This record gives sequence, C-alpha cells and structure tokens, in this order.
Amino acid sequence: NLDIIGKRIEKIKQEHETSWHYDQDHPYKTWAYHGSYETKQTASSMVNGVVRLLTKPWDIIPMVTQMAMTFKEKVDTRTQEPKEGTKKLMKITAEWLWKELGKKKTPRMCTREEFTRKVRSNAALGAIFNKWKSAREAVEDSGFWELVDKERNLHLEGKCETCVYNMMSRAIWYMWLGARFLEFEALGFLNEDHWFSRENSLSGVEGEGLHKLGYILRDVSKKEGGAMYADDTAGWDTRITLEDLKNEEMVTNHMEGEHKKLAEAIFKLTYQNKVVRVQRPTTVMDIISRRDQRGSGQVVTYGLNTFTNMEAQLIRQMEGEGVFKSIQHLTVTEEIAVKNWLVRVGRERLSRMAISGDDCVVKPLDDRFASALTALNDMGKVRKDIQQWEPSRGWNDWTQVPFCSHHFHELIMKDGRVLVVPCRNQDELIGRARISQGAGWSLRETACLGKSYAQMWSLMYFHRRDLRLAANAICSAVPSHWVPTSRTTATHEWMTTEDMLTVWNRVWIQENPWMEDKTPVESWEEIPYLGKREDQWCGSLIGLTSRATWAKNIQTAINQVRSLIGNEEYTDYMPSMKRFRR
Ligand SMILES: CC(C)(CO)NC(=O)c1cccc(Cl)c1
Ligand SMILES: [Zn+2]
Ligand SMILES: [Zn+2]
Repeated sequence: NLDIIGKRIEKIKQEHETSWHYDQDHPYKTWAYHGSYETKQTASSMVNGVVRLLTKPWDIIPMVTQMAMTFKEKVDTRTQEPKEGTKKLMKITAEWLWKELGKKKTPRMCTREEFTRKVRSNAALGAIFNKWKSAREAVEDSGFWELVDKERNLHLEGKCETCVYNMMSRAIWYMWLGARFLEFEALGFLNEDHWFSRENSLSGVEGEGLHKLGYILRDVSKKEGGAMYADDTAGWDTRITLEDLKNEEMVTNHMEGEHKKLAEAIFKLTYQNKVVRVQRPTTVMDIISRRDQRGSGQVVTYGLNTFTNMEAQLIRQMEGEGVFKSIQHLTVTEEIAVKNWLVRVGRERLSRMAISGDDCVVKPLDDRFASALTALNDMGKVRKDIQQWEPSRGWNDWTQVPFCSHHFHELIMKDGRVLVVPCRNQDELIGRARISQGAGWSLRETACLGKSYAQMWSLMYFHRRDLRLAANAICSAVPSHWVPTSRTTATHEWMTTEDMLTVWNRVWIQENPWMEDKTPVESWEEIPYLGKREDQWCGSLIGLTSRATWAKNIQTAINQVRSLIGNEEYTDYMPSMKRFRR
C-alpha cells in the first residue's frame, strides 16, 4: 500500500496545496480514495463531409445517422480471489506458456531511438498535453530525457514518483509520455518482436490482418472436434485479478540485468499498484488507487490480454477433457497430469484457438467444453449475455462465427479460386467512415481520411456492391495524388498511393499462402461479389429506389465534391465497374 503509491500521492498533493481536501461524499466503494483538488475542463465525434456527400441514401438510415450523435459502475466493482486449485492451474499454465512463447524469441529493452521514431510517425501511445505542446516536441528536448532518467533511476531503486494514470464498456488510461516510454522500454518487445504472431504463439493473430483472419478460422474448422465456441467476457479489463497480474509478471523470469529490474518495476509499481486521476462533476479531480484490473498502455494491454486469455482457454479445455476434477484443490498427481497434458498436447490445443486480446474462438476436442464452467467462472472471466451455469452455445459453421467484430464468407471467383473475405453489417461500415475525431481538419485532410476508408473498402469489402461503388466514387472525388491519412493508425495495406488493383493482387493472390495458383487478376470485373441475397442480408441497399438513383446519378455526386475541393487533378474510377463501362 502507501509505501509504494504515497510518493506519487504526496507529489500531487503539493502541486494543489491550496485545494487539497478529503471530500466525505466520495462515490468510490472498491477504489481506495485519497483526496480531491480543483480543475475545470472536459471531444465529440465530427462528420466527414466528403464521405457523407457520397453516401446520400444512408442520410435517412437511423443505424448510420445515430452513430455520429452524442460503464464506470463496472470499473467500481471487485473480483473475488480464485480458489487454491484454480491458482495452481493458472501458475502451472502461465509458467509453461511463457517458456513456449520464449523458445524462439529473446526479451530485450526497446530504445529511446525506437520510441522517438514511433512518436514522429503518429501512433496512439495514449499520452497527455504541461511543458511541451505535443509528444513530437518533448522527444527532441533533452530536458524531458533527464525527467525520464530521474524516474528510471527511481525504478531501479524500486520506487515511483510520476507514473500516474488519467481516466477518460471502455476506459482509456493516459499517462505522461515519460511513464509511457518506461513502459515501452521494459515491455514493448512483446509487440515490437511479435510474441503473439500465429507462428510464435499458435493461438495468436498479432500482425495477421483482416484478410487472413477468415482463412485462420477455416484452418481451425478443419480440426476434428466439437462446435466452435466464441464466448465474450463481460468487461474483461475489470476481471483481471491480482493473481492474473502475478502470472503475467513471470515474463521477467526470462529477462536479465537492467531489463529484468526495469520490467519488474513496471509490473510492481504501475500494474500491481495504480494511482489514477478522475474528473468528477460534483468539477474536482479525485486521486484513487487499486491493486487489480487492467490499466496499462493499450499495446501492452493487448499482449497481456492475449496471454491471459490463451491461459484461461487452455484451462477451460483441460476442464472439459477431465484433466482435473475440482478447482477447490489440485492433488499432487493432478499437478503432474496437468504438466504432462501441456507437454504432450499443449501446442496442439493452442492451434485449436484464435485469440485477439479478450476475443477468442476455440474448437475443443468435443462439446464437454460447453458445460466446463467452474475454472472459467472462478478465474472471474464471466461470460456476457448468458446465465453463469448455462452451457455455452457453439457454432456449427466457421462462416457464422463472430471474431474481431466480423464474420467471414467463402467466395468463389469465376476462375474457381477461393477467397475467404471479412464482412460485417454494412450500416456499421458506412456509419464509421462518416465520422472523424478531433478539431482543425482542413478540407484536404477530411478528403484524405475519406480516401483511406475508400481504399480499405476496395481491399477488404470489395465483395459488397454498395461499398465497391462508394469506394470508386470517393477515389474519383479526391485528387488522384493526395495521400490517404488517419489520426489513430491489423496490417494497413490500403494506406498507399499505389494503384488499388496492384495492391489487391499482392494481398489476395501473390502473398496469400492459401492461394496455390498465382495468376494475376487483370481487372476489377474478375473480382466477385457475395450473392445478391447474401449482400442484402449483410445490409446492402441493392433493390431500393434510393440506391438505384444514387448509383445512376453518381457522377453528379462526384462532381459536387470535386467543385468543393476545386481545380485539382482527378481520375474517373467508375468505368472499372461493368455498368459504368459504356
Ligand atoms: C455489380 C453490378 C454493377 C453488375 O452485376 N450490379 C449488381 O450486381 C446489381 C446492382 C443493383 C441491383 C442488383 Cl439486384 C444487382
Ligand atoms: Zn514510475
Ligand atoms: Zn456478411
């Protein structure tokens, strides 16, 4: 307790010595509260006018239009300590999993050099605004790095002064850039060196890309076994126990020298003890602490979520296979049985899963998995939208399984070759592309964001009639040489000024390991769509009068946007489609 967080608390007290008060009407039950101080401040979602002017039929679809308008009583909950048999299952499985992940990888510190290059190319590293304006400025200034140095030497001493979270079914914990650097230095290797790649972790999909995920789910479906299970956890980050954080910290067992101590201090001082500042309107700033739950950078959060989810799902598989009888207590011989299962079939059982942070798909050996709930519930990974002891509903067809907010279609090209394509309700895709984040967008920057969405659609969603047409319209309405942009940057092959047919051929044919025949496609007309009825099921407006008028008059919409942007060099991409081609 206060010996580890006090210094951090003491430091904040003094910067607001005029305003410090132990408010008695504090709303916190499960967070330790410390004090309050005076502040006064808050970033709503703005509409992309280029995408909206080119998707007029959706102006009257509430599922699209409502997306642009606008639980902290789940963060203030507590997770019971697992039973002794559960804690043993988790510790044995975590020990074994870090060894497997480490067999072909070497833990290493990430560098000021690597950190500097990340900030100078815009990655959402979740920092705050003070002394320097942006992160770009702090990184060039040697004063900053002396702050980092002081904190760094404080960590080697097992102490912390400035690593404090700022809060804002989502919760984002911004720290100052210095704290983020020290996190990245000690634990960035997990992401930077691809510890959760499918090649390295067997269950993971890190670096895989939305054009690979459907092929991966179809490869899992080829295994002998039961239904495919895709249970979502209710508020995964809030159900991370202190026992989970201690099994995650065992990655330090594989480190040496400085790195080992630096990583040990991140886990001890920032993860297993947290200090947070929350805006309360009653407007003050509350300074609260707690030991458990997930609160890290979103990239470290992704890798440790993937790790702990792999662990939890292997234990649920052990339960269904009868490896252990009860979570109350493992016998001496049940421990050897669990260890022996991992050594004997552990890698096979990892290959039966696709895991992306808190998101999983599992094809177990058989359907006993469905009712194997004791370890899963006792680890605190309680399933969403089903009763605690009700058996899981599995999927019989890999094309029906939800994963990473998508489902996947099998689509046969006129030449017989097989595409496995990503898909989701088309209202969600159009409604997201109509939204921008942040202020001070020029018309050119708004246009370049519209172009990024359009090129993603051409590469990922070419099989949806409305999106291939709207993508062609946007690429025709934006100057040909203007470079696609984003403010928060999966592999993003659509972020390029290369010809989109050339990118399509590289991604779906040349570099696709599931495609044996490498014959390039010569035009967009060789590239198929879903069946007309399947396109409607997944939200297409084909068949509506609004959509027919929009498609027929599309050059008028394109010309409206060209007239707003002005006298620039444009290309007509509409004749790439069979029915605008004379
Ligand atoms: C993809 C093309 C341009 C050519 O076949 N159009 C369609 O497939 C389409 C469009 C509107 C309505 C219906 Cl039913 C089909
Ligand atoms: Zn610190
Ligand atoms: Zn679909």
